[PDB]
Amino acid sequence: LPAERNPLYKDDTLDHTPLIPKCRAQVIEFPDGPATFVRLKCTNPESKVPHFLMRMAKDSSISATSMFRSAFPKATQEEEDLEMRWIRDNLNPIEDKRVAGLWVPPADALALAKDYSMTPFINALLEASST
Repeated sequence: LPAERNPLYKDDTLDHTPLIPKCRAQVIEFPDGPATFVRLKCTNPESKVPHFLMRMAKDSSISATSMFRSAFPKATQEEEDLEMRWIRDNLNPIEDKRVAGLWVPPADALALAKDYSMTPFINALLEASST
């Protein structure tokens, strides 16, 4: 697992609460029906490259793929697949063929957030309302 992690997650001390509001809800129409997502724009303060972390409204599946691509910006395609396939072999990801990436329940998301030094951003995501 990379350790060149994004400087926005330097301090893991931060109180999660100020980040709750800048989460935004967005509905996307799928063939099986509309689905609600909660996003939180996270910006690399040095490169100023932004990324969303997203959470499905129903059952709170958080995209582990987006967490990873936000935590370690200089990651490689192989660095992704190692930590990705490590989640299939060590965590309980969901199986949703209609979305891209790997999505995990809140237990697995709060774990990876300690791995990634970004739990302040994930409780914010898990605690924001989809109205």
